[PDB]
Amino acid sequence: QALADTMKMTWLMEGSVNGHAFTIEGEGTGKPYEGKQSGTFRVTKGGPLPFAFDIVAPTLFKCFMKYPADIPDYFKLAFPEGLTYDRKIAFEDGGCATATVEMSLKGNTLVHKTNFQGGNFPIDGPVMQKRTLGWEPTSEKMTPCDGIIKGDTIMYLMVEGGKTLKCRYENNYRANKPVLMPPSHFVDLRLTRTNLDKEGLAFKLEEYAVARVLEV
Amino acid sequence: LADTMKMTWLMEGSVNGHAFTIEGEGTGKPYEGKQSGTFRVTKGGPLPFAFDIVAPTLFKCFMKYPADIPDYFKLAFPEGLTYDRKIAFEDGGCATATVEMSLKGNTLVHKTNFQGGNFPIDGPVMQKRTLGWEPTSEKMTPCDGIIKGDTIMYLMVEGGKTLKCRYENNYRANKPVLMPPSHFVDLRLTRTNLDKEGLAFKLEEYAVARVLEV
Repeated sequence: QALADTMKMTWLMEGSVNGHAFTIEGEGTGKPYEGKQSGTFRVTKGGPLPFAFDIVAPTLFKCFMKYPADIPDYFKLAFPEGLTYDRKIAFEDGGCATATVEMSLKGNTLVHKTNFQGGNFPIDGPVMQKRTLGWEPTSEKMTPCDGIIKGDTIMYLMVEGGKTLKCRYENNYRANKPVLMPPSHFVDLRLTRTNLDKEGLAFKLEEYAVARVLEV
Repeated sequence: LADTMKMTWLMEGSVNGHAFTIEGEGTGKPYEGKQSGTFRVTKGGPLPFAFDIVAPTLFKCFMKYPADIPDYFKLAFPEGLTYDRKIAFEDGGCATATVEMSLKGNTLVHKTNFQGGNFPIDGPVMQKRTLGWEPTSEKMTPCDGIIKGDTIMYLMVEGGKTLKCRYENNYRANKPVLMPPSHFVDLRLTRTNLDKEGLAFKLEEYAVARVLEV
């Protein structure tokens, strides 16, 4: 196994949203084969953020998924060499972002590095007014194509006052020269945000993700 | 709805300025989530575009639901349900459709107006190089008495290629009904050609609901 039953992780995310630069650093622990992970994050530059931390939380780790033995796990098979992915994030109100993530392995630690560029968020929208309340669970479609996995998801961001904001993710997960691909499948996931202060400089995230094929 | 129902379809529209009409008749088992129909292009045929782009718009009351999840689409009957749909292909082809589903005796009546445009002249849709839709799962999200349907579906293309499509659906029951929680509906839609000219087709679908266990 390139990945052990328990792994440590680190995150470094740099970017800008509506021209506001920021840096987030994190450390965590996860169980790759159980599909569980958690981490503690700090906004080390540009905090308190003028935008909802929720917009970067799903971009803060695809090798943490529970797969049945009869479905190849592209994200773990990518290790030890690692995986890089690009991501398009599009909200229904015109807010958008593009991110590039590199996942690498250093001993017992999985290293996650991201550059996140966001723009066109409405000034009075829930993201810039920080009126969000975490993401509703959803299912990511995983479609193999030309040695990459295309991830496609519709995810709703919860908003204060019983409202929601729809978001579409288009992900392209690229391992180096893969020779085994899974069939098309889905990965169900729940991402929970825990605030660690009142100011918005520290957060904890937890995720559970599990793969399945449709029975149709 | 009875265990077995008859259905009729009337779809009128235009794609890249080309007008067409499709009529169909079929039978299904609403509670088993199974349906099939035979379709004929009665005006504007042979179509200059792939029949596959209208096939997912040709019937939400045919879904297998477990007893502990309310079935919005069946609870909408006998009053019926109307929905709007946005269809967006990754190459810029797009369509908007409005579907009215009604009940008249033992027959479910499906009426659609489908407007499509901006399909690339050399793309798989206008070159009729498609091979049916890959199965997928539709997200169903209740919102103020309606169900928002959201799906990413891949259309198979000759030569081992695909064309991604996004559907954004708004299902509106004609009378308020008990609402389900957010869930997904897995489905497989199969097309079978009934002729060589492209005037007749058979479609079949199996759809089954699931709540996530996360």
